Amino acid sequence: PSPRTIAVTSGKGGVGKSNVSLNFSLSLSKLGFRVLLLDMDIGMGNIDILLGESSSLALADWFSARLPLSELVKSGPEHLSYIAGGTGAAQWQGLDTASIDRFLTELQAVASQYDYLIFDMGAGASGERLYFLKSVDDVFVVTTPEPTAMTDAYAMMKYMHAAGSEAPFSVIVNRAGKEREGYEVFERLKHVTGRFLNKDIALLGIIPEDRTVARAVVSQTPFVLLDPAAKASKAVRQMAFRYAPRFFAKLRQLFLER
Repeated sequence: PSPRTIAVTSGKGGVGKSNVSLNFSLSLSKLGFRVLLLDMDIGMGNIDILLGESSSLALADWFSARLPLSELVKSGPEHLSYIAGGTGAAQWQGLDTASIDRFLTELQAVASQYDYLIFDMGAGASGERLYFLKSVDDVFVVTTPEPTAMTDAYAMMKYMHAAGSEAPFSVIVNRAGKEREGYEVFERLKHVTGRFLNKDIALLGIIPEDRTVARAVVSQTPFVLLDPAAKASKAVRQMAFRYAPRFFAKLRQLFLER
């Protein structure tokens, strides 16, 4: 059995992506779906910190101390499952053909028990990230209305597209401030991807500037949980609501193309 697979990504940092990943994941879980969030980024502790959970086991431990993957699944609120990160580029580069198979086989065994497998990707398309971005069923790219964030979102989509990713691109405009600013960015992005890449892109949703988000992060309770009525919380809940009604093959093939 295979879960639907989503890669959440951005062009460069400073866009609030990981926070958006966790909150979106929780929302989907709140609908009733079995969700597994994998932190594929370089930063140690994020999901756990965001959940008030103490750091312990992480994906990085599968590399260094050869722990099984299944051993690394943790429980979140709302029956969300996750695996924490802290894996570096040097870890992906050193992989054996035998070790990649071990990874994909362990991952497939774990993931078979979930409806959605969500990858919280590190920024950009470099190295192994490209393989994941070209294997998943959906790619969510997170951006802000800030004109430097938008330029990086375009470069990012052009990259993924030029590199042969056939997944649908959906945009999340975070920190809008709105109301129509959220739309103006999207529509602008949409015109230029359509014209120059001949790639059609969807708008997953707009998350308004909201004080609840900073309160949520500093007090380590995810915003949707903390304040389901906040403007940001309603927004993210709507994204999950609107979104919900052969991954390992492509991924294997791409990893072994050398």
